[PDB]
Amino acid sequence: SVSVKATVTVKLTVDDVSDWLGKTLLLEVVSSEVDPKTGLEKKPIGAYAHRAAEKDGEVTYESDFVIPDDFGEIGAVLVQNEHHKEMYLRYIVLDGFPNGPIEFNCSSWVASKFDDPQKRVFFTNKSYLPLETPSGLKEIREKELVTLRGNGQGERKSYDRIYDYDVYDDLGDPDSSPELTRPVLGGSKQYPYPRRCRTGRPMSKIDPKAETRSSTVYVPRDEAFFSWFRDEEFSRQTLAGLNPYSIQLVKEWPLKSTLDPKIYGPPESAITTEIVEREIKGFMTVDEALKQKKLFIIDYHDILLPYVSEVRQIKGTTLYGSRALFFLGPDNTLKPLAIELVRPPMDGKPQWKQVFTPSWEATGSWLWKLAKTHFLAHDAGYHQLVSHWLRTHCVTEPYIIATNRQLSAMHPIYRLLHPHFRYTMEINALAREALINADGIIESAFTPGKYSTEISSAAYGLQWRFDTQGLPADLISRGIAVEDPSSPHGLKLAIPDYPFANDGLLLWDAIKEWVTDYVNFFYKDASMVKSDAELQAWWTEIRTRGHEDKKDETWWPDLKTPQDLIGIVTTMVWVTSGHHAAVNPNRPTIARTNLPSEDPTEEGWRRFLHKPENELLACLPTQLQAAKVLTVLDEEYLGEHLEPAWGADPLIKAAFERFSGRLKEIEGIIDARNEDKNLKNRHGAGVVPYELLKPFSGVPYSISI
Amino acid sequence: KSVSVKATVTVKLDDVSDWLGKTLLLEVVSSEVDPKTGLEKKPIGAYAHRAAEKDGEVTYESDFVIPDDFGEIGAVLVQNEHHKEMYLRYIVLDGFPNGPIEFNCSSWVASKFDDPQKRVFFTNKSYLPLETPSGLKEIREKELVTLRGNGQGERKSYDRIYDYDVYDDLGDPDSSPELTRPVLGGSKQYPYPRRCRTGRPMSKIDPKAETRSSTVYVPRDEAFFSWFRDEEFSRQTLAGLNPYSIQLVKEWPLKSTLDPKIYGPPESAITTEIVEREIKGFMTVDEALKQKKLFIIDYHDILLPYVSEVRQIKGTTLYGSRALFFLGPDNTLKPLAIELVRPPMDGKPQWKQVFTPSWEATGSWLWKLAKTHFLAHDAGYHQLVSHWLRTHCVTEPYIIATNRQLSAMHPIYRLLHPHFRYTMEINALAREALINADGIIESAFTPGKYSTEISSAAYGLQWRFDTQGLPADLISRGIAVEDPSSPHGLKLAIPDYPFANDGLLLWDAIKEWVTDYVNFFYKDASMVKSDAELQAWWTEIRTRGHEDKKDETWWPDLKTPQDLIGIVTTMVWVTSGHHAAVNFNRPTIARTNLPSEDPTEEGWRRFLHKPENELLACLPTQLQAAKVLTVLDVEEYLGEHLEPAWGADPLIKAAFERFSGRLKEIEGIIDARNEDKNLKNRHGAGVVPYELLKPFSKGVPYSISI
Ligand SMILES: [Fe+3]
Ligand SMILES: [Fe+3]
Repeated sequence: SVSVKATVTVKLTVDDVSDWLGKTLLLEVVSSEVDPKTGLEKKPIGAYAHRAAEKDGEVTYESDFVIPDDFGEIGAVLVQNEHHKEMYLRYIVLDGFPNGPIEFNCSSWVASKFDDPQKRVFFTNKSYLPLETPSGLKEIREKELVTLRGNGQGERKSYDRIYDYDVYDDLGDPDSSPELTRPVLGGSKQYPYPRRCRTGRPMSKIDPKAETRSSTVYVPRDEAFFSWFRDEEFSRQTLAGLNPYSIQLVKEWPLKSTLDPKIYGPPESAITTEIVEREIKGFMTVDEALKQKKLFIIDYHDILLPYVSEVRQIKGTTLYGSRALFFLGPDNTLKPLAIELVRPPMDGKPQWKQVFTPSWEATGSWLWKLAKTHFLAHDAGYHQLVSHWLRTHCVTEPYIIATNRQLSAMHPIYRLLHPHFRYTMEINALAREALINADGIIESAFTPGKYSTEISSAAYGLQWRFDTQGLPADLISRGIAVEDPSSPHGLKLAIPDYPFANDGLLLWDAIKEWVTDYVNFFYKDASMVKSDAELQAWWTEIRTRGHEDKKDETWWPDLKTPQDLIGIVTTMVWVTSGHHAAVNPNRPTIARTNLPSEDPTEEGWRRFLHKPENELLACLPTQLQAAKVLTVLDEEYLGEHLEPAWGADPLIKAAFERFSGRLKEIEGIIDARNEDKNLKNRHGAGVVPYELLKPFSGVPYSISI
Repeated sequence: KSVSVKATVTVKLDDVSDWLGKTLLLEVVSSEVDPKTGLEKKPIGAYAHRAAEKDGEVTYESDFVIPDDFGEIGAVLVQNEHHKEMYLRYIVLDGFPNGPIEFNCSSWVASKFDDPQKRVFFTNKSYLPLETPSGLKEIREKELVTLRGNGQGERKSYDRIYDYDVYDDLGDPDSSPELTRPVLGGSKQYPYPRRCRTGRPMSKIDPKAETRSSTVYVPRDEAFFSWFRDEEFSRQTLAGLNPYSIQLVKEWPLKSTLDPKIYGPPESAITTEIVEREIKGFMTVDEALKQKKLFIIDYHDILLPYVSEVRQIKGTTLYGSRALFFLGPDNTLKPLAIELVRPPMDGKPQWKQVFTPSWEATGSWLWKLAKTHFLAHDAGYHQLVSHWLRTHCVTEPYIIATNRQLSAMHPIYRLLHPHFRYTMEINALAREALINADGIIESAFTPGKYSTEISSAAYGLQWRFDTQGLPADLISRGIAVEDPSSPHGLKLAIPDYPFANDGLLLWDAIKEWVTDYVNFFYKDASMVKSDAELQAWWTEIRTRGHEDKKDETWWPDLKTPQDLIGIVTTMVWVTSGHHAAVNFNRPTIARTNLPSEDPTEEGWRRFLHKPENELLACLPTQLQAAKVLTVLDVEEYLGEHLEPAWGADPLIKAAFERFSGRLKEIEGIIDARNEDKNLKNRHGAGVVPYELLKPFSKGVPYSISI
């Protein structure tokens, strides 16, 4: 009774002799309603689609069939690829109804039926919680989730769309040499770690706990593709550089190591009140500075000192546990006070510990430059492995796996999360292949060498917790902020001109208001959150499987109210857009020689005095290592593009326009801040404007690099 | 009977035919007059003949006969028979029962067609005028008369005539009225030391200007970015090429002496508050003053009167400037502040700002730009005052008076002579191409065409003979106080001060050599006062060579041996020690104003966006640096060579050996100091060892030789 033309749009990219001629695709429409007489699903109705037109890398397939006028609203379309090669389906359009066309967004590779004979399903752009699902779609919605989970076994093939978890047992290459054997990260008290996508390749015969290496790493198919010589620029970079996440408030004094003195030597810092007051007493005493929150620190001592011994056995690198202390001065800019470098007892020698400060005599000033060199190598490694790799790439992949395993593609929270997870799993597979692997790029150019990835595991174990990954909680956790209802964004900042925090809190508020509007459209109260079985499964799986090694921690948010959900989703989206943008180049990634003042010989010391430039070049990365890191630095912006389903709900579309507008407003706010003579951490002679968090030239919406 | 004398003249390498065919007339002159008449004895000699040649040397030989009653030979006469001059090294007389007699010559002897007058050379024995052997008294006087000339005529290249004139030869008003320069010397407005008279025509355009020439006469025998680092900026005030400017801060707050009716408020903008922000973790400002921990390089009052006119020159600017330093507990200097001042001009108020090391980008860049201006000022002052004025320029009048008034036979002439070598010729070259209108200095230094005038201002306002000796200079600047129990009898407020520490070693060694030498010839005050040559010498220095200061009461008296030792030790220090320390890099000009001086919105924005571009626009151009560094690219040393008269006298020779040994000692002391980890102003990471005053090679020459 109803004639329907189905049009499929396919994108071109570069056994086929026996392709079924003129029957490339089988298309079947699915009714939204069960047969009201029996309660069972109606049979899908369909026909084959043949090639119809090619224009500029785009191919049309057409199918013509008849549907009874009581079939019901079409809520989904089933597709089978009859030919031997996969095809990329853009979208499907159903013409011929009196209600106008229906678009189905596909954006998917459809495997050859000879690789996978299961039919693919595409739902309309209308989104539903599970209990609100039209009765004709309930079982196919569930069956599709089952398909994406797979069954936990098998070597994953390129055409698979199977999402599941496995530990990091694929970074070493014991089959090439035992020297390339690396510990498994994940599944143990000593090496806790987020899980990654399961690949299922055979385990190695030389190292049984290792998964064999491969030149191709599976992801589910649709996931595939010297300024610091200036003390004031060294300091400003802690607030507006690429690693704005390390600086924290000094509360205790004197500074004291938490490590075991019986293994690590005296725990008390060598930074004294006398050293600091010689520098700042023209403004205030140390006691006043502590009370008035003017002392700030980047403290890598306790995390790095337990690795010093192992790392020092590696030719061409060294290590110290380090601290960098800063005074917040009268222009609200940071002044470097001191750098402390510590070697623990090793090789019959006691703990070695020295403090370096800015200096107006030549030797002290050269030791200061070398001290900054070591500290900057530590901060470069911490930035790359923790601020960047761990806290964006690594911890996010389990969220992506869980999203595809437990949230239907027609679930509203799936469609909110979806664009913020694009390209990450593939980038992460590339990182396991060539960045964080044994003798990969990090190990060969960074201070910790083969111990680098283990250090990210220690940072995960000791420090990572979901509830401080949102920007307010992170600032609060570091002593930079306290809650204050009057103050802008509800936060009083001890560092008021903190370009990363200032611009980030604008982005954070806009994202949160968008997530709030979006959640409130679909979840009207707590009972709708509590009764969402896909949502509950998703959050339970993230904690108990994706982050299994921390599943018993008490800091995991509950998921019982719309506000709980808003908090979880805002955190995830912030991480994939703003956090990642803020951590994406003069700094050394490795310091290859010890300080000249570390157990000097008479003639080693004299060589340093005679040619300290040579000592600096011996410490700095080789021009090859630097050329390695730099050359290794290899879509649309946040707020530019509507997802098909957002644009289909008029209220969701309106919320997105308000989001886009706030982002544009923030662009103008940031541009004005970069012109403000009072914001000396972003405006000043030679000071590059702070634009890392500026929308629209730009903030990406996902971790794509 | 009689004695057979073999006279041998050694000559260093005119047309060939005259060269080989003509020779010399050599005569010997008795030391004593005829004892029966008081009359001079006629000299005796004969014409020479070529005897030997080797290694660039020709030897002429004269053989003649002398009466046995002739007496001791006190001189030889030489008459060149070539029609070209000839350089005589030394003369030896053989055949006397007592042995050879050597006469040192070291003198060009003119062609007889230029000057037919015979040349006289005295033996190596030295005499005060009253001790001159009777046969030599007249010739000793006649020689001085010859060397003075008559004050007239254009001097020619074969002349041996020493006399004075003003610096009226630096401009070129025969090219442009813009190349006119004021006469330096002889007026209240432009006091200056005199220079050697050349006697060329005066300009018809500018009648007070001597006409320019490509050849300048001298008497014939006179002719031949580290500071980006604050720690090196401040260390160079003590161990760099201009260690002469730093002074103790005496008054607080700082205040100009210039008339406020013309130059604006005199109070410095450097305040207690600014300094206390930097040093309170060490001590209060009040205690830093009381404990002599605050030091300054203060060019404000000498430079401020030139600022208005220098700023009218395209491509440069000027401020009056001060740089303030704090001596910390490791006895290293921390720079505190730079003050830059513009006087009221163009109906605008005095502009005055202070710059300090800073904890934020804009203040840090402004500090670097202010360092750039002050360093250009320090460079100009070093070049024009510490170097040109205080060594070259004030010394030339001593050289003129020495030749006009001290006999070549006089012991003090023979003490001074090596320390005066090459200076007159170099100074001539400077008048020709360095301090002349549109010369190297005017073209590459901040003051432009006002550069030489500023050296005249420094001479008129600051130069005094009695503070040119090193102890007096350090006491004058507040660096030292007299203290019997301290080394050299001076307690230094900057104890690690490489120039001063090393310089005081040199000073004492020179002073005891001069003391030994003077005491050999002047046994009491009566011998100093009755020395008519020495008195005329000192009178000519004060009333002619330094005529514009003739009335100052700080001129040393010259009545006692100790007066003479003071005077000569000062002169020798200046020609050797002082010159070595400032001669053997920084910008010489800063071409644009500080960005913070009357900024416009767009000018300020440009500076913020590209400060490195602003630095380059301020710094010297590549040509200006080339001219300087190419010119700045251009003999034996102190304690190395005995003068002939010094070797001739056993006690003086012994005194020189002690002098030489002390200098060798001082070398080892200085090498030890450059390895002392406690002496952070000369030893440290990347610190070049301080060797400018190290005897026996950067080398202490005995004279201002370059
Ligand atoms: Fe990344
Ligand atoms: Fe010189």
